[PDB]
Amino acid sequence: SIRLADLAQQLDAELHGDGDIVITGVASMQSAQTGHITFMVNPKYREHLGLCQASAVVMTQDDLPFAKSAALVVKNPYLTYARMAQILDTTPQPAQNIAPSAVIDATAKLGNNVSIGANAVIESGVELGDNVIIGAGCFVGKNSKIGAGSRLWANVTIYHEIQIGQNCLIQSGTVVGADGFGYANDRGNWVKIPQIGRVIIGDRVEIGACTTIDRGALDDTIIGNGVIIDNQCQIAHNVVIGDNTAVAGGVIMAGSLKIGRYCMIGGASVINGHMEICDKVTVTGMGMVMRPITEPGVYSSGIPLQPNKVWRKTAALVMNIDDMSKRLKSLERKV
Amino acid sequence: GSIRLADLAQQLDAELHGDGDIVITGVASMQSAQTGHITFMVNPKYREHLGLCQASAVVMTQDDLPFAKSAALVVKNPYLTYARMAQILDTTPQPAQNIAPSAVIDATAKLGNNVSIGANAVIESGVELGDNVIIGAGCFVGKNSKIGAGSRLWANVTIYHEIQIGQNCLIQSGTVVGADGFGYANDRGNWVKIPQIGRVIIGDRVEIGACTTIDRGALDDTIIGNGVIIDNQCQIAHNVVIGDNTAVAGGVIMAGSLKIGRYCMIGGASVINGHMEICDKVTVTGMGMVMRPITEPGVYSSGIPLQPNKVWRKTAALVMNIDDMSKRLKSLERKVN
Amino acid sequence: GSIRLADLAQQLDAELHGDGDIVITGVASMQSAQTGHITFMVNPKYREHLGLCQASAVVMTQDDLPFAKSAALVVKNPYLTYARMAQILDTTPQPAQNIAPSAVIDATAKLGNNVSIGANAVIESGVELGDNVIIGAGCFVGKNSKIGAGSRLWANVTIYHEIQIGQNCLIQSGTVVGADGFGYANDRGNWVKIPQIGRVIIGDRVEIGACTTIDRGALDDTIIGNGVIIDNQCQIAHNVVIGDNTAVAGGVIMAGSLKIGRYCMIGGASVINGHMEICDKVTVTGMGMVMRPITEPGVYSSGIPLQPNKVWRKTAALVMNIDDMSKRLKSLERKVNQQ
Ligand SMILES: CCc1ccc(CNC(=O)CN2C(=O)[C@H]3CCCCN3c3ccc(C(=O)N4CCCC4)cc32)cc1
Ligand SMILES: CC1(C)CC(=O)c2c(nc3nn(-c4ccccc4)c(O)c3c2-c2cccs2)C1
Ligand SMILES: CC1(C)CC(=O)c2c(nc3nn(-c4ccccc4)c(O)c3c2-c2cccs2)C1
Ligand SMILES: [Mg+2]
Ligand SMILES: [Mg+2]
Repeated sequence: SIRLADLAQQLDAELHGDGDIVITGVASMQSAQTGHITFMVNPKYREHLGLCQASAVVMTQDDLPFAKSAALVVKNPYLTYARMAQILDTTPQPAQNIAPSAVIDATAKLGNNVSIGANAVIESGVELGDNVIIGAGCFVGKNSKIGAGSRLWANVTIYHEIQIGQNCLIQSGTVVGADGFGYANDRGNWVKIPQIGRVIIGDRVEIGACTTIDRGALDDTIIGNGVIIDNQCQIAHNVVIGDNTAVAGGVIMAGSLKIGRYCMIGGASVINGHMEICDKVTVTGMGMVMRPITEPGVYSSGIPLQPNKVWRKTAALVMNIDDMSKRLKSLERKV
Repeated sequence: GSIRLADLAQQLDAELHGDGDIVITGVASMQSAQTGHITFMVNPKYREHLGLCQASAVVMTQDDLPFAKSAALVVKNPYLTYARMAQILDTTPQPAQNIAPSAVIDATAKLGNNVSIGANAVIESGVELGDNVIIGAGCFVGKNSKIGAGSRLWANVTIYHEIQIGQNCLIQSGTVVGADGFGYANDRGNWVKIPQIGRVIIGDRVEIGACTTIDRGALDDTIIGNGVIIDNQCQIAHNVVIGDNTAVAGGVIMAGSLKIGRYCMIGGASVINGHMEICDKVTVTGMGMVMRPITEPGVYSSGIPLQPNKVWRKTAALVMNIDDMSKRLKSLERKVN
Repeated sequence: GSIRLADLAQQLDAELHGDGDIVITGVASMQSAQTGHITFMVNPKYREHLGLCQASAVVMTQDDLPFAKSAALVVKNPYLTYARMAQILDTTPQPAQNIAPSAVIDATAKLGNNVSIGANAVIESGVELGDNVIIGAGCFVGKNSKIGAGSRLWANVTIYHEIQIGQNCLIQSGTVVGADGFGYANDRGNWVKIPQIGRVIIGDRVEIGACTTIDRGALDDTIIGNGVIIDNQCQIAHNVVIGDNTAVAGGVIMAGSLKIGRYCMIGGASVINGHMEICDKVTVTGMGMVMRPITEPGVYSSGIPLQPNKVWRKTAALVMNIDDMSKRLKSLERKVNQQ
């Protein structure tokens, strides 16, 4: 709980209203009650701010006339919302102190104020930086290193020789460092190629739940600083992802793809390997990426939904489009 | 547990034709059935095949009965009766029995009657587990979460904090409920985390497959209606709402703030955009590319299916250049007219 | 782990050119290799670059040998020799060693010789673990399941009940074998669960990646043949049958009751519908949308690739209206036919 004046100061916002108001938490505009701070970005909500029951509303200067409550004026309400939600965050920590049921190899090196949850398993040679938090049921494999401030939720699996930077966050069920999909072929028989590269994860990386990031075959899979990766993603061996790139849920990336900085990969896209995508590329959802991308911009693929009766005709005509093409050429020749 | 055929027929509301004293030990497919097994016939083309089935009894319709070569249970709906008798004769174990000494249970957790918790499961402060709840081995249930009576988690399920799960739910292994939604503000190209302080509310009789992820809401909640069934490896983003009785097949990806109505059917591997609505009674066939809201009930589809690679090469190239084909068509129309 | 180059050459059946007494300590890429490392060359474009490689030895072909600037192992197939030498020099640790005191093992479980069970793993009643089986930390192995000799599970793998796994398999973390198939009946508008009482049978030498799910069958079994390799995030539905030596790349979804033959290659993110068969020696390229049976071997493909968004918008609009284009083409043909 925090006085509105003090909150406004920490957000570098201009206060319009009683600075003595006590703010206890953040809420959506439709759910906000007395004690809550909320925000608005869409001008459509201006007309009904009189129905919002928040104690304060983060808004722009052009919104201030429509205010029906204390208001904090800022240039970017959504970014200010991110910041105030962090000040008023209620999320608990994955663990506190070291649980007696945790199994920690005696050669593990632990920094100051490391927390390890119940039944977590820490292997030999592991290094955990200051303030690292390991959730219940996690596994951290041999000689892996987790930088200061990084946090793993429950039931995360980190394999051996993995490097994670500072202030990272990994959600439950994620697996970092499994074998890449590497095999030779000896007369129809698959021959396993041991995958003895690593994963290097930079600083301030956030990884979602049930995402898999494979280790490299010889050299490393590399995740840049500030990257965010959603749930159910697959990052194959020797993929390199540049700083501040965002990957939405269910994206599948094949081996040895290189993605630049500040990219945005829409959910359920499929990115083929041994190719590069330059900085500042957006791929919209379900994008089928087969070729390198060398110019920044927005790229898309796929034929959208239709009523089933219509789709049947659309698909049949497309599958026979070579015959249409030939008939068009014949007609041009005749005319 | 074995049961007399007459007693089984009674519990199934079926007309017994044959020896009610036969002892049934389990359910089997028609081709696999042996003595002591009960099976079922849904396809009347197998009528001439019943003499090759070695089951002790067969569920069938009244029209099938003249063709029987075994004791028969006559019902209106053999498939539904099979579902029911397989529940009566189910061999599936429970995820746990009693409370394992290796489980780690906070002193403030509130356990109802007849709760079972498997080895090395971890139960946080404030958790409430209703009567007859079963938590499998290695699960994690986070702070203040509530799981209603009769619900069951298989092994290695993760439930985060402040999650509400209804009665008689079933969650398969590897599933994660309540992780942070994909919420970040952009500050000059750097991502700023938005804490996700909403929850997940799961209704009654919900079934969730393995390695599915259901994220908590940003402020308000992600909501799963009653009777919903969700298959393996689906992604349900923050603040998605799924209406009662909707079925979501395997591998479906949903973006944030999608609302799906009641009684929908979402085919496997579909991809659904966020911040929009799908009305009641919508079916999307598999691999559907759902970009826009769906405002009318019925069946919807997308995608260009497989061809021989040599053929696909031409199809893909021609579609990619379809604007040029369109212009050539227009030009030829003008030249002819 | 270190080995004399001469001894390594013998084990690889390679012709040594250079000092057999060199001590090799590991494998590395050409770019990263240092003293004590062995590397390999598959692309003759790097011949002019070998003076920059600081490996102690390089695996190459006879045609490469005049370009060597180091000890060389000459072979017919550098890529396969690389696979074999990486196994000889593998640094990958085991998922576990010995039986962890924190493991929870039912009294009726049967263990063979030299079994290792990692910390906090849970082994149910009736489970059978063969000789040299390794179960990683945090695994669950359900009632009456059987894991054959030499098979290994990494950490946090879940095996349900009545599952059978053969010899020398390897399963990566987060994978779930034997969950309920997606089976339900309909009672006047309510879903009714169909208990899934079939099993999963996994053959010998199967490798399964991470966070893959393989559901048990409804009555009869889900079957994975010998030598099959399956990547991460795959979904194998109830009653799927996969034939020997087939490869399934990452993120593939297979619907119920699909049968896939032998020596198939299923590209990443493909979607294969059910109640149908794919014959032997079929390749489906990435993101393939498989709606019909495949009865002839060969390569099959689907999907319209990426374009710039403004171009895509026009492509998509024209395709969605292709029925009107077809009607206009037929009308024009009639006019040109003088009808
Ligand atoms: C890195 C984050 C990010 C990358 C790219 C974009 C570009 N915007 C889109 O691609 C919008 N979009 C669609 O048009 C259609 C395409 C056909 C399939 C269904 N559908 C989509 C499915 C999932 C997502 C998705 O993952 N999102 C949307 C909210 C945030 C994540 C988006 C979409 C936006 C955001
Ligand atoms: C719920 C039910 C008892 C009935 C049902 O309708 C259904 C079922 N199983 C499915 N598997 N797949 C699937 C899975 C993987 C890849 C491709 C497809 C579907 O699309 C499925 C559907 C649906 C069809 C159309 C909309 S939902 C079982
Ligand atoms: C099994 C093998 C040793 C050889 C192989 O054939 C193969 C391999 N790795 C792959 N990754 N992806 C992939 C992954 C993610 C997104 C898109 C594509 C494929 O499609 C892959 C394929 C195949 C190509 C065509 C059919 S299978 C390695
Ligand atoms: Mg997918
Ligand atoms: Mg323990």
